This record gives sequence, C-alpha cells and structure tokens, in this order.
Amino acid sequence: MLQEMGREPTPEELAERMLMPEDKIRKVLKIAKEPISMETPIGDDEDS
DNA sequence: CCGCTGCCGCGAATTCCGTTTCAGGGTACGCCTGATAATTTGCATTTTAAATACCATTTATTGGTTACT
Repeated sequence: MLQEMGREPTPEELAERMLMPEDKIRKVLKIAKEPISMETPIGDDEDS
C-alpha cells in the first residue's frame, strides 16, 4: 500500500484495506514493539 | 638433545556536562475445542423515617400573700 500511494498509510486507510475496525488496528500497532536493552549507550560517548 | 621464537592474554586519569528515549528481520492458511474473561443474581451487615425502655441531677412553675403607694 505504501508503494502504491507513494507514502506511508494512515491507520484509517489501513483499517479500510484489512476490513477491520480502527481500534483493533491501533491496538495491534501498539502491541507490536519489542523491549529495549538496558545497556544501550544513551550518551554519545560510550560511558553512560 | 632444556635453547629460541610465536602465539594468546592483559592493561591504558578524574569529576561534571550534552544528547537524537531513536530506528533496523521481509515468512500462510483455515478448523475444532477448551479456557478464561467477561457478564448476569441473592445474602450477608450496616444503617433504619426513627420507635423504642430506664436511669439521671437541675430549672420551671410555684402555694400562694402580709404589709402598705
């Protein structure tokens, strides 16, 4: 759908294409993400 | 036949500060079924317009008349 429209799809249009209610799509989008490692260097210098 | 090379380990200052909390894998689909997580009623304890059943010590009405502008 992104290559067809040439941009990113809004959740409403995506919901239209999957034939599912908007809230279901939103719930899946928020569930999807995976946890972040506690050792990721947040400081530019790899100290902190 | 006890010498030298070559591997692999190990280590390299101190506080603060700053900052974008941030992204990237490229693989299917439709059944039965039990398995929870939702939703529906009744029964224990309060709290009940109040209603109720006794003790209580402290003014109220009081018992008014005998003196007298």
